[PDB]
Amino acid sequence: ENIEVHMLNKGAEGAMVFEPAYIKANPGDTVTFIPVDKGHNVESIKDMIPEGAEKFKSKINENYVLTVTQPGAYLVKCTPHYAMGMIALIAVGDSPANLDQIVSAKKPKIVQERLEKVIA
Ligand SMILES: [Co+2]
Repeated sequence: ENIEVHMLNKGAEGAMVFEPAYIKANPGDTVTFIPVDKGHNVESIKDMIPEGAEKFKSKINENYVLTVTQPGAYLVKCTPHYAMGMIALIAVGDSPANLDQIVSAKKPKIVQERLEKVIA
């Protein structure tokens, strides 16, 4: 199945957001990232995707379709706005093995706050 995500300058959680910022998926699903506002992209964060998953980075302002294969958690960022909190968490399958690791990993404060919200 397909899950659509909007990339926005402003949304419910404040400035520079993915909506939704929590995406539940299964292997073989697609996540479609739509640049509703300009100035955004999607990029996998180093050491915060499952072992065996391929790294990815879209171009600024492109519609990007991600196919997810490996189970686990994926933290993705908008490259220009990572420091402003623009992230999403994709959970593929049940009980992602690397979720606690991602929560503990070094990242900007605003990112950590937003991440803890989405998990909660
Ligand atoms: Co952005």
